[PDB]
Amino acid sequence: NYQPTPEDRFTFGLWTVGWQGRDPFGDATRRALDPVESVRRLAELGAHGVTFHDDDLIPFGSSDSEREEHVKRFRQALDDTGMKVPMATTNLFTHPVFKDGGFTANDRDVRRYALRKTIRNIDLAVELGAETYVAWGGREGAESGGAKDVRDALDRMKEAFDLLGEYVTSQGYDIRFAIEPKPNEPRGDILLPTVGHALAFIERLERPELYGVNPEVGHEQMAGLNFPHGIAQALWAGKLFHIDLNGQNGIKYDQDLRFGAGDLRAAFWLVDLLESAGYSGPRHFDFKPPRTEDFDGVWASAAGCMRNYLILKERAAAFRADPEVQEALRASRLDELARPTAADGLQALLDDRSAFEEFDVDAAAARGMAFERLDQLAMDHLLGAR
Amino acid sequence: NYQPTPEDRFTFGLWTVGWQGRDPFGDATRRALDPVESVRRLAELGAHGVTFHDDDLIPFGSSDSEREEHVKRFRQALDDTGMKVPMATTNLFTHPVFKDGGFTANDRDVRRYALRKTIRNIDLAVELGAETYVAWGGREGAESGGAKDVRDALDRMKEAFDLLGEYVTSQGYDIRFAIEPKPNEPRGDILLPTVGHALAFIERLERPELYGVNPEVGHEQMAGLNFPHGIAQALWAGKLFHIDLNGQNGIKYDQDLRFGAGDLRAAFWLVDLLESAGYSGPRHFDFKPPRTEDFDGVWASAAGCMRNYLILKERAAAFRADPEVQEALRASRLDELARPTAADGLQALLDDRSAFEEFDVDAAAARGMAFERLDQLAMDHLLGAR
Amino acid sequence: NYQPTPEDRFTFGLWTVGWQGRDPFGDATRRALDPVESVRRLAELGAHGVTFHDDDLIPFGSSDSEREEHVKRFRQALDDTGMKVPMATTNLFTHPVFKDGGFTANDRDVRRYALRKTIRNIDLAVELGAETYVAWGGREGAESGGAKDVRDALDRMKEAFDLLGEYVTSQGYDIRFAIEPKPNEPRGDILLPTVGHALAFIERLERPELYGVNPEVGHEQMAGLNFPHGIAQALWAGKLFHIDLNGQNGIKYDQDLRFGAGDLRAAFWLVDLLESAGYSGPRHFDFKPPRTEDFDGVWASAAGCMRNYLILKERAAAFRADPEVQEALRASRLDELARPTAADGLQALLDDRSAFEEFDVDAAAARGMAFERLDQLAMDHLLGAR
Amino acid sequence: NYQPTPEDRFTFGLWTVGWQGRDPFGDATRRALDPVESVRRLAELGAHGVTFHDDDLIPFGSSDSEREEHVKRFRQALDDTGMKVPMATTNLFTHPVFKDGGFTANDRDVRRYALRKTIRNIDLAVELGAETYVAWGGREGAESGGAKDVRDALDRMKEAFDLLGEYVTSQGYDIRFAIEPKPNEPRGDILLPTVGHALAFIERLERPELYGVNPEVGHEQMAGLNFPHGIAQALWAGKLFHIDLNGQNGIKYDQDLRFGAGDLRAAFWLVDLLESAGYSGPRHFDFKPPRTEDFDGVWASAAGCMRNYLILKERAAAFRADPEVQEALRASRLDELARPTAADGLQALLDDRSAFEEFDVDAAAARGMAFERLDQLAMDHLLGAR
Ligand SMILES: [Mg+2]
Ligand SMILES: [Mg+2]
Ligand SMILES: [Mg+2]
Ligand SMILES: [Mg+2]
Ligand SMILES: [Mg+2]
Ligand SMILES: [Mg+2]
Ligand SMILES: [Mg+2]
Ligand SMILES: [Mg+2]
Repeated sequence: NYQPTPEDRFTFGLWTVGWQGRDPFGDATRRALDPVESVRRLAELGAHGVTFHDDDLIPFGSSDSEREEHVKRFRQALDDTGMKVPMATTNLFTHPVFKDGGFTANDRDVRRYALRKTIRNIDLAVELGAETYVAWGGREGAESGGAKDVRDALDRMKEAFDLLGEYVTSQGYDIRFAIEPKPNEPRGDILLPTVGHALAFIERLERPELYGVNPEVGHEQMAGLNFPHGIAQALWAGKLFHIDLNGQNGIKYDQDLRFGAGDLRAAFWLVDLLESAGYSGPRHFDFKPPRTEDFDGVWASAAGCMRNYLILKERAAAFRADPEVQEALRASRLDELARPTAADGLQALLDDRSAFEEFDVDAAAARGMAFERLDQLAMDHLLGAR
Repeated sequence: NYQPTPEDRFTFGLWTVGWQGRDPFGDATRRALDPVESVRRLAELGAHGVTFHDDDLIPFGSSDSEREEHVKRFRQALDDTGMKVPMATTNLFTHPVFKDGGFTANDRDVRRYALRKTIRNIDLAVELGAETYVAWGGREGAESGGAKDVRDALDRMKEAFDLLGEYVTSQGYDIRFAIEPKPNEPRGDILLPTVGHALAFIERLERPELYGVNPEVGHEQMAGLNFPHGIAQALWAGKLFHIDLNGQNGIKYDQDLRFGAGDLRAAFWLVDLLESAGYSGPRHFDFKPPRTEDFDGVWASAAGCMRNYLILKERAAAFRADPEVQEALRASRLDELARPTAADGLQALLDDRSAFEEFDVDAAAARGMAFERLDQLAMDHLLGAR
Repeated sequence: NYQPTPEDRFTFGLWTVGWQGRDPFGDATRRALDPVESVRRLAELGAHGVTFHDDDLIPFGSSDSEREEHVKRFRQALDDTGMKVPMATTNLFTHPVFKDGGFTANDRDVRRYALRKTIRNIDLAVELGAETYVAWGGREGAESGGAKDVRDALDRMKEAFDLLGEYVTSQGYDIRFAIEPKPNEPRGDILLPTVGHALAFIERLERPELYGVNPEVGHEQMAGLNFPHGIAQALWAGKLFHIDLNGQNGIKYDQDLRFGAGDLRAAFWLVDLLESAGYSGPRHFDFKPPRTEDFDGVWASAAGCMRNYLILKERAAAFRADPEVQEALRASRLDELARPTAADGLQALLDDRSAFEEFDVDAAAARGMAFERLDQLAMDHLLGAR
Repeated sequence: NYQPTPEDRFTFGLWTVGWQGRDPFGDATRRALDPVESVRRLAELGAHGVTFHDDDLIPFGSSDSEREEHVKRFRQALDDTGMKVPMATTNLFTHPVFKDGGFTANDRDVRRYALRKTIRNIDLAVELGAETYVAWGGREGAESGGAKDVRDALDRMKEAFDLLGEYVTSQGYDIRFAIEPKPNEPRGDILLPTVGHALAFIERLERPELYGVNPEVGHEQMAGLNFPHGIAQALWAGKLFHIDLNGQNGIKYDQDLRFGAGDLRAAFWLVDLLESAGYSGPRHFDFKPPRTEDFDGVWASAAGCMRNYLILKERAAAFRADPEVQEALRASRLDELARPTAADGLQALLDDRSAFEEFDVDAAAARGMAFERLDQLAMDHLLGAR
C-alpha cells in the first residue's frame, strides 16, 4: 500500500527533517538532529538518499581536523544504511557576511570568498559521489532599486558560474550544476527569479552544457506560475537536472509544505509529466515539517511526502491507460497538436489555398475542444471515482 | 513644462486610445474611433507614431479591394501628419477560430491559418516601414492540465517562429520579431509567461538573432516580478527590441493603466535604466483609458502617459547627476560590483589566501551597505524634495 | 454513482450555462441560449432550480407588454419541470450608465435609477418565490484614489440598503438580502472587497437582521484568503444566507471555473464545513463553461459541478466517521479547543497559580500537535486511499 | 525642511530599530540594542514616543526583582527625554509554547497562560500611560484544514477578548484595545486576516465600544487590498484607534519596509485621508531596517519614515488646496457623491418618474467622469510638478 523503496529514488535534504522550527517570529521548537540519526531514520522510511549544504554537515568555522571527523562519521552512516548522496550545495545565505549576496555581493572580497567556499564543497561533493551540485542564490538581489545594478550583477553571476565550470573541467569531475530559482524571500526580489530567467541565463555561460535548473514547486507558485508548464519547458530544453518537490498555498511566504499539500491538482499534473517524460533523476523533497510538530510528526510528514508521490503516480498512470481517456484525448485533438504544422514547408504553405483563401473560418470556430469532459475524467481518476 | 515632441519617440497602439470600453461585465461606453482621426489627434499631442494589429486597420473579412482603400486612407493621414509606424502585430486572439490558440491550437488547420494571417500582415508592415513585428500569444495556453501537452506546444511554437524567420530572410526584409510575454488572461495560464521564459525560448530558434522580447510593465507585475530587473536581464542579453509602457496595481487582471500610474517607484527605476542604458527604440504605450472616461478623458490619459515619462526622466537624470548620490553609490560599493571578481583567473584565486584562509569574515560582515540612505536620496529626488 | 437529485438543492444562474464566451480579448464563441431551454436542460441534469438577473430574463429596454410575455414563458417552463427560483439579483453593471457604479455612482440621478431598477426586480423575485435577493456591487469602486471618497460612498451604500430594507418590510415581503463581495474586477478596487468587510458593513445597517453574505469561492481566493475560514466566520455570525460555488487558480482574473477545479483541497474543506454545520441553503454554482467548449461541453461542465460536490461530500463524510480520524482529532486536542478557556470566570483565572506562576511552559511547549498525521489522514480520505 | 517634532506624534516600536536582522534563512547582522539607548536616539531624531511588547522590555523569564529594575531604567530614560508610551502589546508568538496560538491554541492550559501573560502587561501599560493596547494574533491560525475548527476558535477568541474587557472595566482602566489583522505569516492562514474580518468580529464582543483596529499598511497589501479604502471603512465605523505605517512591495512575505517605500501612491492617498479625516492618534512605524544596514543605516531608515510622512503631508495638502483640483473634483461630481440619494424618502423615490420611467439612460451614460484628468493633477502634485 504505497510503500516506498530505495528504487523510487526519494531523497531528502539534511536541512528538511532537521529544521528546528525557527521562523521570523519565533524560536526553535525542536532540538537539533545529528546528521547520522537523520540518515538512519530516513533509510528506515524507505528513502534512497540525502543531500546537504556544506554547513549542515560541517559546522561553520570547523578546523580541518574536526571537518575530517564529521565527514568520516557521515560516511560510516551511509555505508551502514546503503544511502546515497546524489546532490550537494553550498550555504551562501546564513552567515552575516552574505547579507548582500555571495556571487553578486557588492564587496569584491566577499564574492571571492563565496567562490572559494563553493569550490571547497564541490571537492567534498565529488568525493561523496554527488552527480549534481545545486546553487540557490537566496541572497542575490535587492530590497531597493539603486542598491544593485542588475546588468553588472549578471556579469558577476556569469563570471562566478564560468569559473566554477572551469574548475570542474580542469579537475576532470563528472558533476553538473543546477540553478534553483526563487522570486523573492529573503531578499525583496531575487535575481533569476523563475525557471525561465534561469534557463535564459544559462545560454550565456561559456559551457552551457554543464548547467541546468533545479526548479522547486513552491517557488514558481510564489509567482503564481504553473509549475508543470515550467517543468515542461525545462524538459523541452534538456535542462531538468534535478527537482525540489514540496507544497505551497499560493502567493505568500515560502511555506515548504510536504509534497501533495498545497495545490493538489498541480501535483497530479507534475507527477503525470515527470513519469510520462521518463525523468530519471532524484525525487528530492525540500520541505519543512511545521514547527507545531514534535519528532514523531517530523517523520510522519517525511513519510507523507513519499506516500503522496506514489498515490499520484498510480492515479496518473491509471488516467493515461484508460481507453476512455485515450478516446477523449483524440476528441480534444491532442494527437493533432503533436503533428507538424507545416512539414510540407513554407512555399507549400504559401500556395495552399485551404490554409487561407478557402479556409472555412466559421466551421473551424464552431468545433468544441471537449476540454471540460477530459478534465472531469482527470478529476475522477485523481479522486478514485474511476 | 514636460511637453513631448516627436523626437521623444512616443508611440501608441491604435487599439489603446481606440478601446471602446467593453470589459467582461459591460458594454462599450465609447464609440469607435476612425484610425485616421486617432493618427491626427495623437500627432497634435506630440506623439512620434502609431502601431496596429492587422484587424485594427482592416476589418476582419474585408475584400482585397476594401483592404487597399483602408491602407490608402491610413497612408494619407501618415503623410499629412509626419507620423511613423515603427511596429505592427497580428490579431490572433479575437476571432472565435483562435479560441484554443493560433500557433499552438490543437487543430492543425487553425495553426496553418494563423501563419498565413501573420505572413499577410508582415508584408503590409514592411510596406508601412515598421522595423519590429510583435507577437503576443494571448490564446496560447490552457485552463486545464490535460488540454495542452506543453512540450508539443513548444515544438509547434518553435515551428511557427522558425517559418516566419525563413519567410522574412527569403524575402530580404529588414524586420525583427519581438515576443510579448504575459502570464495569464485570457487563458488560465499562457505559454512563455514571463520575460525569462521568452528569452530562453528564443535561444532554441533556428535564427535567434532575428528575435527579441517586447516586455510590458503590467504583465511582469501580474506575476509579482520586478519589471526593471527583467528589463535589465533583457538588455544584458541584447534582446530588448521594443517595450510596452503602462501601469498595473499588483497581481490582478491586466489593468493597462496609463504609464506612471500603478507602481510609481518601479516606473522611476525603469526610466532610469532605459535612459542610462541608451535604449533607443520606441517608447510605446499599451494602455486603456478607463471606461469611465469620455473622449476628452481619452486624450488626457494619453497625454498623461507622455508627461509622466518626461517628469520621471528629469528626476532620474537629476538623481544620477547629484554629487551626493555619486558619493552614496560609492559608499554602497556599486563601483566594486562593476569590477571583475577574479580577473586574475582561477589559479590565482585558488592560491589567494586572503580570499579564504586569512579572510576576516567578521570584519566583512560588520560593514553596513548604506542602502537605506541611498534609497532615501532616490525618494527625495523622485518627490522633488531635492 | 454520484447522481444528483433535486433534493441536493443544486442551483445555477441563467448567466452561467448561458455565458456566450465574450471575454476582454475575444468575441462570443457560442450562440445565446433561450432561458426556457436552459431550465429544461438543467432539470434533466438533476438541478433543483435556477437564478437570474433581471436582464437575463427580460431584455433591457423591454416594454411592460414584452416583459409580461417573457415572465409567462419562464413561469411555464418552471411549472413543466418542477424547477424552483430560490434567488434573484439585479444587473447593475452591464449598461454603460453604471460605469461608475449603481448605488455609489457619483451622479445622484444614476443612484436613484439604480434603486428603482432594483425595487422593480424585488417585486418580480417575490412573485417567483425567491427567498434571497443577492447584491453584487461589481461597479462600486474606483481605479484611482481621488475618484471616490470612500466614507461618502459607504454612506451612499448604507442609504441604498436601508431603503431596500424599508421597502421589503413595508410591503410585507419574506425575502432577505445577501451581499456578494469581490476584491477587484471590473473596477480596480471594489468596495466591500471580502466577506469580512461585508459582514462589518451589515452591522451598521438599520435592520441588520435582513442582511447576510453570499460569498463566492473564487472571489476570496482572488485576495489569497482561505475560503473555508471565511465561511466559518460567516456561519459563526449567523450570516451565511447563500453561497456561490466555483473554482479559481490563485490570484488572477476571476476564472469562475467549474466547482472542484482550482483549489481542490479547499473544496474538500469547504464541503466538510457546509455539511457538518448543516447549511441548508442552495448549493449555487456561479461558473462559466470555458469558451473553448461547444454546447455539449457546457452541459458536461455543469454536470461536473454537481458530481464534484457529491464526491467531496462522500469523502468528507468518510473522513469524519473514521474512528482513526476521531482518535487523531483528540490527539491534536480539537476536543479541547471546543471547551471554554475560563468558564470559572476572571477572578478564578487570576487566582489560579497553575495558569501562570506554576505553569510549566517548557513541558507545554514540548507537546507535539500531531497535525501532520491528521492532515495525511485527510489526504488519504480525499484520494480514496482509505 | 521636513524636520519632525514631537508634536507630529511619530512613534516607533522598540522591536523596529531594535530588530537584529534574523530572518528565516540567516543569523543576526546587528547586536542587540538596549531599550534605553533606543529611547535616547529616537528622541534625538524627533520622535514623540515608543511602544513595546512585554518581552522587548522585560526578558522572558525575569524574576519580579529584575522586572522592577528593567522598568525603572526605562522610566528614567522616558523622564530624561520627554518620550511618551502611547501603546503597548503582548508577545504571544515568539516562545515555543505559543506554536499553535495563544488565545486560540488547542491546549486549554496554554490559552489560560496566554490570558494571564496579557493581563500582567496591561497593568504595566496603564502604569506607563499607554492609551491603546494592541493585540496581533500572529500564531492564531493553521497550516492545514483539520487542525483548527474555526467556529470554535472564534468562540475562544471572543472569550479571551471579553475577559480582557471585563478585566479593564473592573479595574477602572482608561485603555482601549486594538486588533491588528494580518492574512498570513507565520501561520499558513491567520484568523481575522483583514481589517474587514476584524471589524466584523468586534461587533460580536460583549462591550464593542472598547475595541477597534490597528491596521498595518503592509498587511492589507499582502492580500492585494487597497489600504486607504480599508482605513476609510475603519474611520467610517469609528474604529481607527491606532495605525501601523510601513511599506510593502506587493503580495509576498511581510517586508516591513520604511514608510514611503513600497506603494508610494498608496502612501500619498493614505496620508491625504488621515489628515483630511483629522486622525489624531499616533503615527506609529512598524518597520524593520533591512539587515544589510549597520546602526547608521538603522537611524537613517527611521528618519526616512518620518521625512516621507511629512513630504506626503505637504503634497496632499497642496493638492486639496489647489483651486484647479477643487474645480476638477466638482467636474467628477465628488460633491454629488456626498449628497443623499433620496433624502425625500422611499415613497417620493417610488413616485419620481424622473428616476425611472422618464430617466434618460443614454444621456447619463454619455457623461464622462473626468477621473483621468483628476488623477493626473494628483500625480503632478505628488511629484512636485505643481
Ligand atoms: Mg522553498
Ligand atoms: Mg529548494
Ligand atoms: Mg496588458
Ligand atoms: Mg502589450
Ligand atoms: Mg467570480
Ligand atoms: Mg458570484
Ligand atoms: Mg508587517
Ligand atoms: Mg504591525
